[PDB]
Amino acid sequence: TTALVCDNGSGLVKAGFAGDDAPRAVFPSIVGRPRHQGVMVGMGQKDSYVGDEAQSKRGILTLKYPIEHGIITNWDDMEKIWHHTFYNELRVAPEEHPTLLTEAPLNPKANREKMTQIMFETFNVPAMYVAIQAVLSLYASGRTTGIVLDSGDGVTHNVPIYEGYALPHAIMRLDLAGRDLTDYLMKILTERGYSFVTTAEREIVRDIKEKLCYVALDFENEMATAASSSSLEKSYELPDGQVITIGNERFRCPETLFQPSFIGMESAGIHETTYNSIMKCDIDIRKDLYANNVMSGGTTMYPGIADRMQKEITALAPSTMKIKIIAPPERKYSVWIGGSILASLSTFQQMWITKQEYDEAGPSIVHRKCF
Amino acid sequence: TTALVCDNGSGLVKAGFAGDDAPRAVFPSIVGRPRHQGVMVGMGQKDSYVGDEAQSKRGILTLKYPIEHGIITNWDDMEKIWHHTFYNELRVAPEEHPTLLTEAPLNPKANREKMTQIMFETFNVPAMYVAIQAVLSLYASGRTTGIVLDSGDGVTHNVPIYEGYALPHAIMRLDLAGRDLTDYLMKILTERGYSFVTTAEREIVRDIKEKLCYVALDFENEMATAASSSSLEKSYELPDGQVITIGNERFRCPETLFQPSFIGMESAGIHETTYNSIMKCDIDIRKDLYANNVMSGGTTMYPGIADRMQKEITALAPSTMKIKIIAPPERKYSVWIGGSILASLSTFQQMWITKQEYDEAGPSIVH
Amino acid sequence: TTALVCDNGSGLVKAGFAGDDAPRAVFPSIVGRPRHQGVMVGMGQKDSYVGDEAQSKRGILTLKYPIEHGIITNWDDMEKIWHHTFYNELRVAPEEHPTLLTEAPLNPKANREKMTQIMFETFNVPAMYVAIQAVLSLYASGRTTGIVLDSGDGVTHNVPIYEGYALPHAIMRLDLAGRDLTDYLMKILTERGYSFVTTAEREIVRDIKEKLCYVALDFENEMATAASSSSLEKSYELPDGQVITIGNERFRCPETLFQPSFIGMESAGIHETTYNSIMKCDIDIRKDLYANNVMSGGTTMYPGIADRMQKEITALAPSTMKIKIIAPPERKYSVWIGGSILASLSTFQQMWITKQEYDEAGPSIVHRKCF
Ligand SMILES: Nc1ncnc2c1ncn2[C@@H]1O[C@H](COP(=O)(O)OP(=O)(O)O)[C@@H](O)[C@H]1O
Ligand SMILES: Nc1ncnc2c1ncn2[C@@H]1O[C@H](COP(=O)(O)OP(=O)(O)O)[C@@H](O)[C@H]1O
Ligand SMILES: Nc1ncnc2c1ncn2[C@@H]1O[C@H](COP(=O)(O)OP(=O)(O)O)[C@@H](O)[C@H]1O
Ligand SMILES: [Mg+2]
Ligand SMILES: [Mg+2]
Ligand SMILES: [Mg+2]
Repeated sequence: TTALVCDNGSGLVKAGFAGDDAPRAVFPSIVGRPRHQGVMVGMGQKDSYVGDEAQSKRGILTLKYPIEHGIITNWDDMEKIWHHTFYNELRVAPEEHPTLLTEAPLNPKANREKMTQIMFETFNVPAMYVAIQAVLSLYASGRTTGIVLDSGDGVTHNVPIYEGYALPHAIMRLDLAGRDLTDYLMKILTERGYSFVTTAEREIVRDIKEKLCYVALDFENEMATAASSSSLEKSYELPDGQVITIGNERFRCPETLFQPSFIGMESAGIHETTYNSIMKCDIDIRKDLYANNVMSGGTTMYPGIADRMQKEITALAPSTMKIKIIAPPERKYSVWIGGSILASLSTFQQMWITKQEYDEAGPSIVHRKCF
Repeated sequence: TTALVCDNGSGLVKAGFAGDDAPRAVFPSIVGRPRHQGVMVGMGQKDSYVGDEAQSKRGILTLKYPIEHGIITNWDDMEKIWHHTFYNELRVAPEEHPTLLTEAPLNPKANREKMTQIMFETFNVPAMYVAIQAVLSLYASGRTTGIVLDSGDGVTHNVPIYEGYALPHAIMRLDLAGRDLTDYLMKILTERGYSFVTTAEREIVRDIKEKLCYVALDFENEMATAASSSSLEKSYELPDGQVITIGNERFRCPETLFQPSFIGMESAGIHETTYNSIMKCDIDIRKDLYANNVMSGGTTMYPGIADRMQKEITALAPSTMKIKIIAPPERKYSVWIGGSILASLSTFQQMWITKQEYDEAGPSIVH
Repeated sequence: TTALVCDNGSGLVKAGFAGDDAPRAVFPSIVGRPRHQGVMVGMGQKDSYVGDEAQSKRGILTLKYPIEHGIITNWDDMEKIWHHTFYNELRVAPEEHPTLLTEAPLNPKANREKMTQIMFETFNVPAMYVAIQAVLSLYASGRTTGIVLDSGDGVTHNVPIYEGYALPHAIMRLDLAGRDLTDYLMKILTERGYSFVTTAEREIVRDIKEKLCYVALDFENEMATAASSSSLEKSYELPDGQVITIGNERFRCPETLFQPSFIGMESAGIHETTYNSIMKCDIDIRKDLYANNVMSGGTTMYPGIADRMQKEITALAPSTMKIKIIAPPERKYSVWIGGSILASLSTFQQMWITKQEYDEAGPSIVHRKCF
């Protein structure tokens, strides 16, 4: 009847119907299992919890993310998450509507192939399609030219597009993302005597990072100000009532996005990666790419990230270039919105891989490019 | 036919049938034997007395508690007490019904094993099960989350439970209990010239403690008030008609629960133990445990104990926490009530260790 | 004149002079105070006891460890222990020689800063330096490449080093150590009817653990053998003359090192932690790290721990890898020996933080990396 749009990013599922302005179902991509003792199957004791229900009882659970660095590693947990999305969150039969899924570029083929297998075997989905997230972000933005930097929980990637034409050879991928920043914050908080070792404490640290961290315009100046003043400190209340205080850490955790060497990686920063991706393109393309820099994803939601982005790109690029960072207030859902647009186009209706095609052709048809 | 629920705590047996709101049989766990001369076996002279019958004739008897600090030490006396419970108090064949017994955590394995041996050898019980008392107290309370402090005559223990899931690594046990308080009161009463040396006099002192003692909100203020006034004194009549007067002792005996150093123990108080047990749990569990503190047992029946409990826990915990002490009027029987609930659940019927299982597997199946 | 080397680990002080093969002063890091009654200040009644003197009279004392999980919590007791080390055990003025102290990685900054404050204020030490223990262990071992697992009373940590170059981003820390094992043994001994509640009884249980415990090669097989035989039981005589008998507990207490869930911790075992730390390193580093596994500390002194270590690491690693566990007979003092080597190098003489530097720069200079 109506197409389903589902952005299953690392640690977050956003699912809804095509034509809507926002998905109904937004929940963490986690599976929690009891910790301290075996499950009493005789009583009404559950052996697993999914999403917000797992978050509510995380104090006695071990939490796992089935998607890691954009690649699904535990397929049973992925099946359970999909089942809960379809029958518990969206109140819809999967066998009633076609599905549009999202994936990061430069992923292993088997990941997509097995995903299709599930979507056609466990669930009797009529038709399905998998799209790249950055293309959907540019679709949501409303332009046909631009270079998209999409950063989530597991994967950061840069994709340029000119006049609606893809540039596959300039796509760049980096494994630094929000989960690495959360781990780095857990490491750094031990300097003030705060210990977080478990997965629930990891969720607490992720909340702290989302609520207090920000990007500094100049790292050295901000470090000097934090060392010579107390105006940078902020307080946070723990679930048990204890209060912690945080200082320069607020701008040291996201600084890893521009200096990956903080966590021991040889790669360059996001600004350098964007500049290098632009310098791949033909000399007649670079100016429009400079004028159109598009951000999407949760990891781009740090305050001040756009200003630092534009400053760094202006430093790298010649002085005669227009440089614009486009950071909409609704970056987090941008990809989903793009899907909701793409599934609503009548010109997209040829993209649907029907069950005749999957059965006759096999898994390889998931790598087709109809266009 | 109908399950039997029996809470055999140190110095008190509470036995009844499952589904009832209270046990029929509540009596002391004592065995009394004649003191001054050998028993005239020729005449109708009994050589031993059990329970209330021993209490009635305690003036010529030496009294013994077969259970000490939650561990059975005299098995013949335990057998006699069980026999009197089954054939004299409850008027029921043990070989007719299954049995649910209670035990304190962190007890020696052999204690349970031998108990099972008795319940399957001397008495031909069809099936039996042993449960932890704090879990039964939480079952009686009606909640699924909370930390239970159970204190009786020999053992005090703290057990937290969250969403029905046990937390075995946070269980705490302390040997200070009502018997130690009775001994401390016997020691302290010598300051006013009152001497109690025998076991019957120990029972008298236990009655005095149960009838006059209470917990002070502030120990220093109460001591100052007692020293500067006579409004704290109370009178008590002895069995022979003599009258004694008691003062600050009324709140000094239970104060040992919060200051064990009064009796030479290095451990911390019950409030500190509860706080430490809570600080073991995961940071996402502690708030619900703060909101649910459950008391059970006779030693928690002192007036004002809940107020001092909440005040101390509020002092230790952060200011943003909800702290509640739940002290029902029927704490003394709470454990038993929990058993009466647990034995009545159809989901519990898989727990019964039948005689096939005990005979085929051996003692280890009790664990 | 001659540098002083002092390894003040949780519950044990090992102090001596640089250039020696072993410290003179080895004694517990405890402070004991009278229990049952107030101290008669009129008579010659002491109010506190330190080290072996506290151990001799522990029957009437309450004992405290000023260092807990590698972090100093009672600074007055630490000051008293340092004073007794300097003026009673080593017969040396602190204001005569420079000092080299040891610390675990990922500790709070304030701990080190206050330590320096004491070493420069209460004692007029000319110069001082704080070093990581695992680096000193590798220095003592004599190699330049290897991954060190150091486990003591409060902290276990893994540090890899390649060609003398540090790898700070692969350092791992765990709070499970010998004190937790002693507490677990105290818990487990109640199954046989043995009760130990006080601190002196804790010392007795620690002696029992040091004297009778061992690591089993296969836990399930050893449990089956102990259940089906009496050859595993051992006897121990208490100070009052009573004799206790111990069975499978001998190998159940150290098994917590490989299965932390025995005490309710979500973390992995020491073998899994070592494997994960190795899998951080670059693919060109891992083989040498496999060939060089170095153990140090008291908690690594259990018989059979090296065999279980090598078996587990062989199980985790590929079959083509050389895997070696290096467990010298003198692991307990290894860190100290490393210090005695490091303080004797002429190239180390630039490391000394002199009083000019501390006074002019302040506490922050304790975090400097001269190198
Ligand atoms: N306001 C915020 N500031 C900083 N980081 C955020 C914020 N909101 C979300 N994040 C981070 O974004 C990451 C993933 O978000 P998102 O990209 O929306 O989902 P997914 O990665 O599953 O596609 C999370 O790890 C989270 O920590
Ligand atoms: N009203 C009371 N006030 C103070 N203590 C009491 C009171 N009633 C009973 N006790 C004490 O409780 C102790 C044991 O009671 P209980 O816990 O019910 O039985 P058991 O310990 O055998 O399980 C006795 O030593 C008794 O002194
Ligand atoms: N032979 C042994 N077997 C098992 N454990 C030991 C042995 N010797 C010492 N230990 C343990 O090592 C722990 C600390 O020793 P060590 O690491 O040398 O000192 P520190 O931890 O203070 O640096 C103690 O808790 C002790 O129980
Ligand atoms: Mg995303
Ligand atoms: Mg009781
Ligand atoms: Mg050590």
